[PDB]
Amino acid sequence: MRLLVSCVDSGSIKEVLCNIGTDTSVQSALQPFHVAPHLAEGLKAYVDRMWVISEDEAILARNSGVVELVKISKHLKEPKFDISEFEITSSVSDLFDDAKVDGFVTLCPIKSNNTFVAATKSGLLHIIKKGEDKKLIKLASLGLKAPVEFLQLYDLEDYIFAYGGEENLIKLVEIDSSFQSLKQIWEAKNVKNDRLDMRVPVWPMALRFLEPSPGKTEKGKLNYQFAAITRWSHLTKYSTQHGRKPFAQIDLLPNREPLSQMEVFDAKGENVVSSLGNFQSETFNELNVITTDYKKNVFKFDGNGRMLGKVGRDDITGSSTYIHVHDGKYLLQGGLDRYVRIFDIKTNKMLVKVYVGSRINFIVMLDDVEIE
Repeated sequence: MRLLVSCVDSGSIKEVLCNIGTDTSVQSALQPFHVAPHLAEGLKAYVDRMWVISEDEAILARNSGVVELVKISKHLKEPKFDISEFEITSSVSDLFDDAKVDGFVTLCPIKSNNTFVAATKSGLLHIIKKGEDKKLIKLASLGLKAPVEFLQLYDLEDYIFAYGGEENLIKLVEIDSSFQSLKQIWEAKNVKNDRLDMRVPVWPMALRFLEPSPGKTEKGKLNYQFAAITRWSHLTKYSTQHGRKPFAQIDLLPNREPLSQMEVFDAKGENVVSSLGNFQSETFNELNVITTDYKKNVFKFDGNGRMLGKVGRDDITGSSTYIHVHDGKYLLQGGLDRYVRIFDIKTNKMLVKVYVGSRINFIVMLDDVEIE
């Protein structure tokens, strides 16, 4: 299989080529065929996010406040296989507002489009297009309420997106197709005080949409369903037909153990999500998510908050900075302990473990082809 790993320590991207069963910590196991650095820009400009447009092209968003267009080419290496080369063809810069530490939380297509969104923690929503001259051009920079932990586009209809942050209630926003204007259409409410009559803090960290609620729907209310993971160990479930308060807020771990990330998954490894990771279902009872704490654990929960078991419990020793469910059956994992890992979703089995010599914050799987 072919992976790209964002190595923050060198501000670079490494291509990793290895077969299933690879484990660089066990010398008797399979070892990688190829690891090489690319586009090293230093700790001052490490990659925040990537999005692969095709096998020939990708787009990067760097912690220097720069979005780059990348051309990917293949070369025969001189056990036969090709290796990649990367050339930056266009870029857009000064996309941060540290004065309002900034970073890119979202980098994904808006919809034939050539148009992408790039959202910052400082509450900037940049719209960037690959024009006919094949150059990147910024179409707009819309302002949101800071701070922003996440921005999730809605791509499941049966443009709309949700965003939120520290003491920044979840908001649904409608943006015009000109990208020059947006309108807030919904804001969540906090839940009641707890058993000790104390205010429940608000800190949504990640959100995934579900399909609209079924049955007959009331006029005057939207019909959007979504679930969110909070920084206070909550699983919050929303249905706008019910109201602005969540219809359920569930404590996932004791003592409000902080959490980040939310990856939808099916227990048998089926691909049940949209291109942006939204759950293609209308029932919360089928929802399962993967999340991480700031210690070393990777947790799996069902829609009711039951812990379904940990991933790499005995192998992961550092905080899992990045997780991603790829095409239903793969879990990409990388974090502070500097090993890039691939797990099987259904069997929970670790398929790949490769030391990359740097902290990891993003991984993409270009293909899963075995090399022979």
